[PDB]
Amino acid sequence: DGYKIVCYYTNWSQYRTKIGKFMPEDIQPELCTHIIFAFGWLKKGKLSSFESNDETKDGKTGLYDRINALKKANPKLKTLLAIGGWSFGTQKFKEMSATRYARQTFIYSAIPYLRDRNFDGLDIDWLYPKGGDDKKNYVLLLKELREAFEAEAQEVKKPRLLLTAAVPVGPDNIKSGYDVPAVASYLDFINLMAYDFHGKWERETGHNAPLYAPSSDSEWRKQLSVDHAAHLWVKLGAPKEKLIIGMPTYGRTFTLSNPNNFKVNSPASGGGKAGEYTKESGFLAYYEVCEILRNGGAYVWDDEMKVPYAIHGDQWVGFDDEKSIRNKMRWIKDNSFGGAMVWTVDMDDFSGGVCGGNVKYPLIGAMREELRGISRGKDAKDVDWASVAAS
Ligand SMILES: CC(=O)N[C@@H]1[C@@H](O)[C@H](O[C@@H]2O[C@H](CO)[C@@H](O[C@@H]3O[C@H](CO)[C@@H](O[C@@H]4O[C@H](CO)[C@@H](O[C@@H]5O[C@H](CO)[C@@H](O[C@@H]6O[C@H](CO)[C@@H](O)[C@H](O)[C@H]6NC(C)=O)[C@H](O)[C@H]5NC(C)=O)[C@H](O)[C@H]4NC(C)=O)[C@H](O)[C@H]3NC(C)=O)[C@H](O)[C@H]2NC(C)=O)[C@@H](CO)O[C@H]1O
Repeated sequence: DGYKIVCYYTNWSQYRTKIGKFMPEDIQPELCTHIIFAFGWLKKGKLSSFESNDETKDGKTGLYDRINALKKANPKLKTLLAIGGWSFGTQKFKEMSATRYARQTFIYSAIPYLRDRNFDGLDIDWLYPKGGDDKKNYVLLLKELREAFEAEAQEVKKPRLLLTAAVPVGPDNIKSGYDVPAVASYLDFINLMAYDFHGKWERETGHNAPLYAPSSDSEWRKQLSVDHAAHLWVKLGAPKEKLIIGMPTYGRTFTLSNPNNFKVNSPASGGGKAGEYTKESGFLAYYEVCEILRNGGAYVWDDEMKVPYAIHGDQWVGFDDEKSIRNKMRWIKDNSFGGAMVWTVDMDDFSGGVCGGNVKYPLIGAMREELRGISRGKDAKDVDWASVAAS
């Protein structure tokens, strides 16, 4: 194939208002190599629909089909259905993976659920397995998924269902839940969630996803970087080419205790203000940060972490822009990784009119440029935030 651009689509972006309202049709069919639908759900231990909107029933197409319709314009595109995520909790996953009967019950529900809806594979987003029991059962679930997927592919003579998983970057989390060598052997590839290294759960300011940890940081702290985390999965037994490194189209926000101290690892009095469209304190969509910059926000590039943050009053945002991204893509190329994962496709300037470069998908578009050599076309150019906004 080459390098992968795996984009996560979220079915709750449909509920956003004005510039943030996102429908599947807002995805260019050749933007990504894989689209992962977030999320499916679990019910009675079986793969089920999150809510009716995703399913098509009344002769009105649901979100599943509206997504998978993208494969008509681009046959080479692959779609997966992801189950889990944060809001899903762990308890249901523990119970599903507990016994072989519990697992197989899930597995044999999943395969027809996926085929009947024209999905090409399955993404397991259990956050996270924890303890020695989960560590074993997590592996068992992946193994038995792989086995069955394989068997089915041969019986029905179709290309095999893909099996993937989103996995964490917190060293603690990893050690405690993931038999990495085996976990990787059964997955087709690995979505490394190289983000949420820092957030409103901390009394300090920190970047959502630095490539390298600052000098300001503590040595134990220094472990928190996209570079350390990724190399840590290779060290534990993961194949380089199965690692798809996560890239955030969102930023984690803070409120400065004192707006005069706006440097990274400054004291913060809690999370930053909610975005107007995302409506959740502690983060903003990249297009929501563009608005801040284009309305008096100051921009700062941290040449240590190779990522930027922005400030407006006592509001502090760590994010990724085209400069931050590209540098990362080169990093991927350099370390020979599988490609890029993107959380999310719906929080990039998908419309083209917000950040101001008049280019749809400036970020993921730049990932596809660097990794797969496909121009954003025309004369589109990175917005040069430095000059554009105050310091
Ligand atoms: C005690 C202490 O100090 N502990 C520290 C420890 O916490 C630190 O470690 C860090 O911890 C934090 C939280 O404790 C971790 O944060 C979680 O990180 C995971 C990834 O590992 C995130 O999950 C994936 O990433 C995306 C991005 O967040 C997730 O997207 C979220 O998904 C949820 C639901 O799935 C969305 O909820 C939706 O909210 C909207 C808005 O209101 C609502 O309308 C929707 O209805 C609702 N969803 C539904 C289904 O209804 C949420 O919006 C979205 N976030 C977005 C879009 O920005 C997604 O779940 C995961 N992706 C895939 C793929 O599965 C998780 O979100 C995140 N949680 C929180 C609360 O932040 C962090 O990962 C962890 N990092 C590290 C490095 O450890 C450590 C380090 O400082 O120190 C300890 O001391």
